[PDB]
Amino acid sequence: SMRQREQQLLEFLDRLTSLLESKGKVKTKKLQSMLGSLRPAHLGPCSDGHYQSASGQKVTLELKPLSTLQPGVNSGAVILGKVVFSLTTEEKVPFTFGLVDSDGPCYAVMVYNIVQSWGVLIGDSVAIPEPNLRLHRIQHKGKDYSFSSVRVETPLLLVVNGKPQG
Ligand SMILES: [Cl-]
Repeated sequence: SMRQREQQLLEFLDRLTSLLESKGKVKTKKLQSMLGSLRPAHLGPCSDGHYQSASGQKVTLELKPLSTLQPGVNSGAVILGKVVFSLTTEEKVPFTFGLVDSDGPCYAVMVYNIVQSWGVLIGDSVAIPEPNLRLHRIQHKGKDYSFSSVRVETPLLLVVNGKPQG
């Protein structure tokens, strides 16, 4: 049997893994036009060369594909993608969305600590400085999930359509 918290969490992972595989059921033509609309300018101030690192220092960031992210904190990198779906759990944590930055696979992004109003729309550009990639391998209650997520500490770190969120 399952209790309520675990049941809705497994439901969420079911939906998330399905949405990642279908890229939010967004049609190929729409995906290509979304991807075509990505601009270097959408990095916003991450581009600047005077981006203030979370550990204190002023560092320069390099745009890299999602597919090249390594587990853990990807120091000195930034990623830039298009939103193809969003969802959350019954507990409204985390705020989760899928990004594509290429013709290859979609990546989940999980955003924590949303205090004020926040969200993103399908078709938005999102830049994530120094992304923290987690490689989930979950086996629980006869279910099995294997997917990556980028853990975002606060929305304030993100750049959306080239506008810093903080
Ligand atoms: Cl949502």
